[PDB]
Amino acid sequence: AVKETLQQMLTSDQGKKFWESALKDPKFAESFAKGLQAEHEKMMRALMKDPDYQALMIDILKDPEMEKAMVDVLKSKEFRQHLQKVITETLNSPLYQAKIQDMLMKAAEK
Amino acid sequence: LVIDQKAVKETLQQMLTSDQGKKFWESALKDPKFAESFAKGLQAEHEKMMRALMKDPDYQALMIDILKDPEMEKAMVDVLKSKEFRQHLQKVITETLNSPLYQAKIQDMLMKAAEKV
Amino acid sequence: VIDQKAVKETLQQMLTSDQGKKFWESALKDPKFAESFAKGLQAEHEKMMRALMKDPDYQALMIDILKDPEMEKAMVDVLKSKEFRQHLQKVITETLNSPLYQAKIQDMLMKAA
Repeated sequence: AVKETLQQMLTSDQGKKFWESALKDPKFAESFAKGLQAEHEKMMRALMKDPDYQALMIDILKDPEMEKAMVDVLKSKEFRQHLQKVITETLNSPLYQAKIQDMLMKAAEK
Repeated sequence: LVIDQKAVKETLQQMLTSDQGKKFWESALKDPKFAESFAKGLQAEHEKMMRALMKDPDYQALMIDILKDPEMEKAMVDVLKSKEFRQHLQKVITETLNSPLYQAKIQDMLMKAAEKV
Repeated sequence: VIDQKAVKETLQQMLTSDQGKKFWESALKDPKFAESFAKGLQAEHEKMMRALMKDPDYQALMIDILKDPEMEKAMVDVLKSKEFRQHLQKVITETLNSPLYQAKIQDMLMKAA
């Protein structure tokens, strides 16, 4: 008897419309989430190693907010030493210094 | 209601907690509107999970691996070469060339170019 | 049996029980069930991750991650790439060929005369 009623209540588009309503109540949803939590966490860790999920995360990480956070680290005082180092190396190349010399000869020429 | 409290709990311990329950969820979640509703109800707890994972050093280490992907290296390279970042790069380059060391080297290089020219 | 209040309250008790947890443990071991769960929830998961990046509390965590020694090293290694070194030569050349700098160079020349 009871198997009949709950059959047309939690099984097809009925159940599909039933869960939609029950989960609008955040206490029901909290209890639903609680039973799933451990397994949801395990899956979210596991997906970090899957290439299709990595492609989603890579997309997310190119968001303007992450680009801004990256640019702030790059522009930080702590990171300035690293930028100076490659600038110093670039200027200290004898090949590059030859090009600077060419330009200084052209300025002295005029 | 004792006899019918038993029927309901036993029914739903079979319905939504065995083979039957599993099949329902597997189809419904392919419907992108029911998945929206479902994620919506669960959004609060999902946010808690993702925030907590970002504080977890094991999870952080996995995120670092993805940030080190060649695709993210390419993204960073583009940022470094952007017209935006160019102005900061110019400031660092300008402060270097303007330093007394480089001012001296350039003045020295320049007197050579003039001593030959 | 009021389809709502009553049963909802029963199923609510069952959803945080150990048998509820055992349902999710067993369901999510079936790869097809896991795939449908993951791909089904994907759109909203993305929205959650992008939205969270707009929160200063969460920005602090991503900043902590980017300042990790391993990330610092990766970022420095990118600075050292041929490609970045070539960009950097170009920016230096443009700054040296600048009217500002060309003018100091001519100020150095006359000053030596």
